[PDB]
Amino acid sequence: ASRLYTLVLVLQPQRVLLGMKKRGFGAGRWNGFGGKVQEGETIEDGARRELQEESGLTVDALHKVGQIVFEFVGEPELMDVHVFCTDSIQGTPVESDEMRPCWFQLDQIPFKDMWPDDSYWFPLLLQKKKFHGYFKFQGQDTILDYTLREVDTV
Repeated sequence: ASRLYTLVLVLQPQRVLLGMKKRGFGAGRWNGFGGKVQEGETIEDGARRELQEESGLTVDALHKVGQIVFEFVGEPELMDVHVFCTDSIQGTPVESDEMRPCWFQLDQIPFKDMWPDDSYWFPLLLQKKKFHGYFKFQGQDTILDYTLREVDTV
């Protein structure tokens, strides 16, 4: 029914790292770093791998902060997105043809140029909350319906 994805937010006390994707799913929006989990890889190892592949950063310590299921009406496959945070990174963000990382101060997060669900759950991530979410989209711009709940265990 659902396909596993990861999403990693590099969140420091006064700034967050976002990446502008060049092509494919979500091109032209700022987002965290992530993608599909591979065969024989754990969700957390997938999250670490996608952070390096897309940002050039090395993370050791990840922690789980959320699980969000996305439905696109007319598309059979649900996206089961496992969301992680770190403050604890090595390396310099790498701009590549696929991805342009930038730091944002926490009061200048570019919500109008992000997926619209981020306006709902990012405020929970910034206050160190953990959450379970479901968003039903019509195409890439319109949230038809959603649920979002804070939890003590992701």
